[PDB]
Amino acid sequence: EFVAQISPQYPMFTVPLPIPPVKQPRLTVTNPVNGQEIWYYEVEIKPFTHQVYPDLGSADLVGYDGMSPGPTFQVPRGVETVVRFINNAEAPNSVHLHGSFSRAAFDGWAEDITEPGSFKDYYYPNRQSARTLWYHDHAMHITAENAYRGQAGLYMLTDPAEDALNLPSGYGEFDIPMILTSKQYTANGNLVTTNGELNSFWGDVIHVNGQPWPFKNVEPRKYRFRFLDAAVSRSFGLYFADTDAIDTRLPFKVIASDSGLLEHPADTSLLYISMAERYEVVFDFSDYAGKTIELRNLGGSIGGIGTDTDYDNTDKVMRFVVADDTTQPDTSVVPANLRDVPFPSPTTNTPRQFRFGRTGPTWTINGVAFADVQNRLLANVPVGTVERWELINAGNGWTHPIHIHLVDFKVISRTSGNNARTVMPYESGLKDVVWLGRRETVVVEAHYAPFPGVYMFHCHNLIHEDHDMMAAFNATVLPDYGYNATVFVDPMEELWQARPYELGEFQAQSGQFSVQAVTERIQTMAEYRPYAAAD
Ligand SMILES: *[C@@H]1O[C@H](CO)[C@@H](O[C@@H]2O[C@H](CO)[C@@H](O[C@H]3O[C@H](CO)[C@@H](O)[C@H](O)[C@@H]3O)[C@H](O)[C@H]2NC(C)=O)[C@H](O)[C@H]1NC(C)=O
Ligand SMILES: *[C@@H]1O[C@H](CO)[C@@H](O)[C@H](O)[C@H]1NC(C)=O
Ligand SMILES: [Cu+2]
Ligand SMILES: [Cu+2]
Ligand SMILES: [Cu+2]
Repeated sequence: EFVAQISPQYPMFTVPLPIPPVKQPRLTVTNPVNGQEIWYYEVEIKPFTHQVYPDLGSADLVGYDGMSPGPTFQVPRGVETVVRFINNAEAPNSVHLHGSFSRAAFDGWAEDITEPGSFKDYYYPNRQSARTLWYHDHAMHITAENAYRGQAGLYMLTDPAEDALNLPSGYGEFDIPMILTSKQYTANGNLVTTNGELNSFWGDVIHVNGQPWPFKNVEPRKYRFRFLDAAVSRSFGLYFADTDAIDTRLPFKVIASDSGLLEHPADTSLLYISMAERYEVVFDFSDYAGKTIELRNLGGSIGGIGTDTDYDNTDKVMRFVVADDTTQPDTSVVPANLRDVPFPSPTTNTPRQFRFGRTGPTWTINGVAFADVQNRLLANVPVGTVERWELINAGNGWTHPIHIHLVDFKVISRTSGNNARTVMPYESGLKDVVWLGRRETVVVEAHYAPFPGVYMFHCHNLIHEDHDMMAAFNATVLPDYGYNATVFVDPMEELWQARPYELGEFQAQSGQFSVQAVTERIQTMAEYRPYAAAD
C-alpha cells in the first residue's frame, strides 16, 4: 500500500552518484599554548540554483560553499579545527557539528544564530573516536527548511589506528558517502517548501548525495558505505536486492554506528535508520559480478516501526551496476574484532523519564516547548555523572529519533507496545541518536562528560523539532572547577557570538580575513583552552 507520486516523473537510475568534494583548510595557525597546528577553514553559506529534473526548470537551494551536500571535511583525531561559517544568504543560520563534544557556544544552540552579513568562528576539539559526523543547520524554528534547502554536509573524524583494520578505503573510491534525503518537487522542477507542514514532511523523491534515484558503477568487491539519514522526516529500512530477485534481501555487515566502530561487525540484511543516524556498512559485491543490485527501502511505514507515508517510488533508493571483474585485487578485509568500545560505567540509578508527544497543536518534551525559555531546561547533571534516560513514545501516531548533544550513549533496552522489536544488533555500540518507533520506550546510558555547559536534546524529525520538540540540559560544575568554565557554559556568551563582515574584505581575503587577523583571532581563542579537560 502506497500513495501516488506527486512530484513529476523522474528518469530513474540514469545519473551517476555524486561524491561531495573534500573541503580543504585555508591555512594552519600555531596554537600558542602547545605549539600544535590548528586547521582553519572558511565556508560561505549562499544561495544557488540546481537543475534536478533534466527536462524541467531548476530548484532554488542554499548551501555550504554553494553546494548540497556541503563539502566533506576530513580531520585526523587530535587536530583542532576552526571553521568560519560566513552567512551570505537571506535567513539566519546556526551550525551544529553533530557527533562532536564541542563547547556549548560552538555546538549550534538554536538561539545562537548568525545573521546574513555576519560570520561565526566555531572551534572544534576533534578528540573523540573516529566516526562519521555531519554538520547542519540548527537555527530556531527554521531548521527544517534550512536543512531541506541544502545546509548539511559530512565531517569525517579519522584515526590512523583504524587504518590497520584494512577496511575498504579511499574516499569516493571504495569508501562511499551515502547521504539520504526525501523531498518533493513542483511541476516545474523546483522544491516544494516544508513551510506550512506541522506534522511531518515525508517527501516522495528519494535522493542519495543530492541526486534523485542515482546509479553507481561498482567493481565486484567490498565497499564501505557511510549511510546518513539527512531527511527532514523520512526514516528508512534499507536492504539490498538483485534486480532479478527483487525480494531476496542480500546480507551485509554493519561496522559502525553514530559514535564509531562497533565491537564486532553486525551481520544484517535489513538496516533501520532514522533521521540523523549514521551507520557504516560493508557490502561485498564479489558474488554479484555482472548483476545490478538495487538499494531499497522497506514499505508499510518501515515495516510498521514508523508512520511514514509510502509513495510509488520511495521503495527505491539507488542502483549498483556491478562489473564483470575487478581492476585490482581486493585486499581489504572486515575483521571480526573492530575495536574496544568505550562504554560508560554502568549505573543502577533510576532512569530520568522524558516523554515525546503533543501538547495541543505543539510537539513537546514533558509537555514543554523550546520557545518556553523559563521551562525548557529539563535536567541538571553534574559533569562526570553517568545517567540513564528513559525515552518514552506512548503514541502509535508518530515516531521520534531522539538526539542528545554532548554525549555518546549506549542503548540499554527497547520495548515496543506493538511487540515489533527490541534492541538491534547494530545498536550494540555507542550512539547519539536513537529511534523511538511506534509505542516504543528506550533506555539509554550516558557519561555526561567532560565539559560543563548548557546543551540541547530534541527529536530529529525536523518538523517536530521546529514546532517545538526541543529542550535543554545543563551539565554542571561547582564554582571552584576552573578550566575557564565561566566563559564556556553559556551558549550565548558574547565572546563567541557572530560578527559582521563586508563582502569586499571576504573576497579580497583582507581585513578580518587577512592571515594576520585570522591568526590573532585563533590564537586568542586557543588561549582560553576550551578543550583542556579532555586532555
Ligand atoms: C548551568 O550551570 C552552571 C554551573 O555549571 C551555572 O553557572 C553558574 O551560575 C552561578 C549563578 O549565576 C554562578 O555563581 C556566581 O556567579 C557570580 C560570579 O562570581 C556571583 O556574583 C554570584 O553571586 C554567584 O555566586 C557560577 O559562577 C556559574 N558557574 C560557572 C562555571 O559559570 C549556570 O547558571 C547554569 N545555567 C542555567 C541556564 O541554568
Ligand atoms: C583562561 O583564559 C585566559 C584568557 O584567554 C587564559 O589566559 C588562561 O590561561 C585560561 N585559563 C585556563 C585555566 O584555561
Ligand atoms: Cu543533527
Ligand atoms: Cu519527533
Ligand atoms: Cu540538535
